[PDB]
Amino acid sequence: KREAEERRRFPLEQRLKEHIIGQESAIATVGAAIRRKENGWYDEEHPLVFLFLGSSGIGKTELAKQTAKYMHKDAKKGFIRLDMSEFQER
Amino acid sequence: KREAEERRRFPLEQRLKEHIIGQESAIATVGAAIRRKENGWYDEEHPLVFLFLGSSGIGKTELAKQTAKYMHKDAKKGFIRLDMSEFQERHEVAKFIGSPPGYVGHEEGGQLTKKLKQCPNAVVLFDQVDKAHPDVLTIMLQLFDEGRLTDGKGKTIDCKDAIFIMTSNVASDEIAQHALQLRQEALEMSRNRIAENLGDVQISDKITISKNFKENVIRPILKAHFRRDEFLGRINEIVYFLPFCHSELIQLVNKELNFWAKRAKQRHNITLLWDREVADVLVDGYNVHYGARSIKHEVERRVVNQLAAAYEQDLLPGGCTLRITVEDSDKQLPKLRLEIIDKDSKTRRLD
Amino acid sequence: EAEERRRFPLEQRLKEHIIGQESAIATVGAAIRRKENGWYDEEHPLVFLFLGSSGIGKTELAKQTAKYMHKDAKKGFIRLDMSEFQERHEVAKFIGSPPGYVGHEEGGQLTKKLKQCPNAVVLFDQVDKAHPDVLTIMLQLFDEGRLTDGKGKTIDCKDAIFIMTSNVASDEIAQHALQLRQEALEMSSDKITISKNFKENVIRPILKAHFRRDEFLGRINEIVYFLPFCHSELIQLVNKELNFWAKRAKQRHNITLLWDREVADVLVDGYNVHYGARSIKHEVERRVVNQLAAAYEQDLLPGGCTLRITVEDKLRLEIIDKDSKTRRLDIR
Amino acid sequence: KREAEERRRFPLEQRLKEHIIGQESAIATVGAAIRRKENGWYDEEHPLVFLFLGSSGIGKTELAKQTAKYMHKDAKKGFIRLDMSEFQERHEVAKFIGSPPGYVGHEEGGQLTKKLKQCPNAVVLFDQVDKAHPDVLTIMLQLFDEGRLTDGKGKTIDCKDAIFIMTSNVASDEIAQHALQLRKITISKNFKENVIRPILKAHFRRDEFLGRINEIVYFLPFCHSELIQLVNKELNFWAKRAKQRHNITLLWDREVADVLVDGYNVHYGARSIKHEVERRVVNQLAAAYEQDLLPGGCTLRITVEDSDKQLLKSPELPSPQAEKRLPKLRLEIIDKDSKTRRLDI
Ligand SMILES: Nc1ncnc2c1ncn2[C@@H]1O[C@H](COP(=O)(O)OP(=O)(O)OP(=O)(O)O)[C@@H](O)[C@H]1O
Ligand SMILES: Nc1ncnc2c1ncn2[C@@H]1O[C@H](COP(=O)(O)OP(=O)(O)OP(=O)(O)O)[C@@H](O)[C@H]1O
Ligand SMILES: Nc1ncnc2c1ncn2[C@@H]1O[C@H](COP(=O)(O)OP(=O)(O)OP(=O)(O)O)[C@@H](O)[C@H]1O
Ligand SMILES: [Mg+2]
Ligand SMILES: [Mg+2]
Ligand SMILES: [Mg+2]
Repeated sequence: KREAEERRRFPLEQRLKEHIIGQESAIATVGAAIRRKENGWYDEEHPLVFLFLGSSGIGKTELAKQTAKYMHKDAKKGFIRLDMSEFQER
Repeated sequence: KREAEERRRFPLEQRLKEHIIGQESAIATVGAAIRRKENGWYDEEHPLVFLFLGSSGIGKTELAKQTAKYMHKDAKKGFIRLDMSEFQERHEVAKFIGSPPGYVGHEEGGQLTKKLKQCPNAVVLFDQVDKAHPDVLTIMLQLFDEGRLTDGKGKTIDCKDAIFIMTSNVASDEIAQHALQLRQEALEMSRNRIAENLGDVQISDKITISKNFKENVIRPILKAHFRRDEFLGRINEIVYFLPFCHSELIQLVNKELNFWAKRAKQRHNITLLWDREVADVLVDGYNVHYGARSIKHEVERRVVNQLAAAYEQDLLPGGCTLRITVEDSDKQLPKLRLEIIDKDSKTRRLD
Repeated sequence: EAEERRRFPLEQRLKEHIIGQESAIATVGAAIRRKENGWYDEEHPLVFLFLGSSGIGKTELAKQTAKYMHKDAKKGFIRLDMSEFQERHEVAKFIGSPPGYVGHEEGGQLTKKLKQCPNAVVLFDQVDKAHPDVLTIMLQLFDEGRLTDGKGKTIDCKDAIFIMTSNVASDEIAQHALQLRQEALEMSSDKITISKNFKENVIRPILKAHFRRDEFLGRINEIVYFLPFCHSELIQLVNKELNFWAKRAKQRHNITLLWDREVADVLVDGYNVHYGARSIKHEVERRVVNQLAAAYEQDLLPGGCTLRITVEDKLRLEIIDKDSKTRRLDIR
Repeated sequence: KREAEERRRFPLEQRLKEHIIGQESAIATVGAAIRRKENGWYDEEHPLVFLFLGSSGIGKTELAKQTAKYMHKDAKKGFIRLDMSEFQERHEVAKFIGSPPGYVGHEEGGQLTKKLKQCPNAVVLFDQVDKAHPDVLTIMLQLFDEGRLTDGKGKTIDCKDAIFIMTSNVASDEIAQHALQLRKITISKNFKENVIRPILKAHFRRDEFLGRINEIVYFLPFCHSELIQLVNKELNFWAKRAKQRHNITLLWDREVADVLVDGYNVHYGARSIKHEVERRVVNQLAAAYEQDLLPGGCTLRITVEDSDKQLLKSPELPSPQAEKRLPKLRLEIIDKDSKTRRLDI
């Protein structure tokens, strides 16, 4: 019951702005969609599917890592990273 | 007898229509085939098999799911969902049937074999059947033709009265393009008939694909993709899924907003209302290359983010009434705003 | 004897000897209290299935329970390890050999142990590792408490208590507790509760994918879950291990040991989520006690002295004299 | 003459219905075969064979025990129970016959041989016959070839007047959903022919063994009204135990029976409903006595906690991360002033 009050105290838009500066539209979009998920006002029958198009080394992996760190205390188990460059063949 | 009276009263076609919208020819074809099977005289020597052709957003898999909801009360047991996406190689056919003697997993058997062994009358759905390897369709040949499947242990399973549904998405661009061309030609003809004062004939809203199109362009595309004419020959019904109309788009957005309002009323007891310009704006956020999924992921970026972002500010009490309106500053161009209506018909804007 | 059980309920003894698991201890205590009141069905023994991760305390809970019911564990505690019973023929270690064969006169091991004490608590430890056929052997032992030996003899154990510890559905409940670690700790008494529909909608597919028999799971009376350790439970575990070592030192050579509130944080920092209480146990055993043994060989610890564990501004052992002067110990 | 008079007065089906409920087709079938036995109009050269099939906790082995109790007053002497679970290997067949003359323990003989020598008319229950090796049952039909088994010492035993009941759990699934799809409700003959027969012939691997069986008996899982009747019978049993041990009278509502039938699993059988009765009613029912909150002669009623009633009356679909709380049964001492006194420990 205290989780909504904690997020009212420190929203993830401020946490992500502290971690990553710039691209506040991306921060606002991911924060709004995550807020819909974690509030419960979200269709559970489909997962939350983000696509990020960016330049090389702009902080997208850092953004997803900080999102997973905010969502889960353990980022070793609560976060999965996969490199699609290795998976060329079927 | 009582099941016959239930079928005569409420067929599956009304269940499909109240569950999913549009697709009247598709619902007619599938319900007709179920009508032939359930009437107690269908040929048990061959099972019913369907191939669905349509674009990305149109619910072919949703239609199959509601068909299996009709056919069996247990969706988890009587309905076997099976994705063809992970059957991308020839050795993936092992997962279809099992393993030969002397190999690992031979004692476990195969997945579709034992799942058809548990119930023979199952609705078996193959999602993305065009995206599997053709040598996996090769084993689907003798499954569809006579209803017999051979296990890895020598067991033969009769799926003789089963129903097989395949969902594929090849030739979707050509189907959508020709449907758009037919609809614009019919709209030009109907507008010319309106301007020439012909309104005494009931212009029914049903535009159908000819047999000549079905043989001339769709058939060589299917023959080039599936590369076996016997696989297309075993399929009993080929069912097409036409792209959504404008009134179908309106019906879809009201169905989704009614789902949201029903969820709010049965979870937090909040009533919400929409206007005609709001619905027109929500139809305007549609992508032609997709379908209902485009609406299903733009409503939350247009509407439900403003509902959820208002919800941590404690601005939505119990039993309150909300109305969504097009923005008066953005009526010229395009955003939506919540507006809580009090008992004295006064309106409050949510910041 | 109601006065003795009112003086010492088993929940007090269990919390005295094992920490955490406020729901599992209460569940086994309620079942044992139902046995103690004399209103259990006398035809059916008690069967428990423990679901918990590594190093949580299931085997220790069974050992402490059987220490309560029977004073001697050599007679009243029968523990069989299912790590032997990986094959189909290992069944013949329960019952005797068929007549005319090798070891037929040796008899059944479980029948002999149940004949020595029919009231004895039986622990089927690590029933994950058993063959599925051994499960069907002890099917009748859970159904009626009656087992037939190889000589035609038949033993009755209707009054006995059957405990099984398992590892099969240990991940998922932990994952469930993961959201509870983000809910019950953020609910701030406060408790960690496993939902009632979980045991029938998700756990039963793992139990059916592993044990494969409906009758085996139907014969088990109670399914007892074990939850992963929280932060305060890890604090209490660190203080319990340090108090065990301090009590051992005071019993052995009268050596007083002190740790502040700040010391336990760097010991909780040495913890694996995949491991359990044994990780904290041997981390305490390695980081602290090795310096104590090295000082005890070097005659640097006379009896009656007071020692303090201090975090570096390493866990340094500092002698505290009566004049409040810290003295570092130089260990070679 | 007295036996025919008591068979006319109290046939065994009424005693069965007093002891076990439901399964009236199975009760009628086994009872009719026993009526064929007890009037003397039965062929002695083929002793009566029952093959009981059902799910777990559906009513098989307790029915076999009640048949043993009806025929034999001394069940420990005149009723032989063999668990086919131990006979998972071929060499466990040596348990049946005893040793050859000289090998380790030879004069002991088979346990079946001695137990049928002591009573040739004893009812014999091979229970969980599906747990046995396929080799073992290929000995077993010789015990139905002429009703004779030969010991290693040559001590042949004649058991013409025996009743051979084998319980199993083969092919119980589609039998259970076939009984579910029909909601007297009995199994059809077509389902007995084209479903369970090839599975039985393939599992036993010797179809002459299926030739040896006189009657295949099919059990069906529980409907709602008989599940409530199980709740009433179990609370009657526990209240009767409280009367003959401490003089405690219990009262339970129809909402109480609805709550206890809400906690039921189909696959686990009546053992699941028995465990949830024991974990909820008996638990606080004895926790009150641990504090001596129930004096002798007191009268109690069972109520439900008020929170979960409004959840039960509204059947809404829950989320996979939702937590469903069980309705909690509370004890109330019902006073003579038409007043209730709750118990909170
Ligand atoms: N006509 C419709 N009426 C109602 N809902 C629909 C309709 N079309 C699509 N939907 C919704 O959008 C979803 C899209 O369909 P679904 O994901 O089941 O399969 P599909 O679109 O046939 O698949 P694919 O990606 O292979 O083309 C449905 O689950 C449903 O919620
Ligand atoms: N809750 C606990 N409180 C205190 N000490 C504990 C607790 N759990 C475990 N320990 C300690 O750690 C040891 C490890 O436990 P034990 O050997 O009984 O197996 P377990 O935790 O049940 O796991 P496994 O399934 O691997 O047997 C115990 O002997 C005990 O010393
Ligand atoms: N006819 C019945 N109706 C309801 N419950 C029953 C019935 N017979 C038995 N039970 C319950 O099920 C338990 C098991 O019964 P029993 O040992 O005779 O075997 P079963 O139910 O026929 O099947 P299984 O051998 O597969 O366990 C009994 O202890 C009793 O609680
Ligand atoms: Mg789909
Ligand atoms: Mg332990
Ligand atoms: Mg049985």
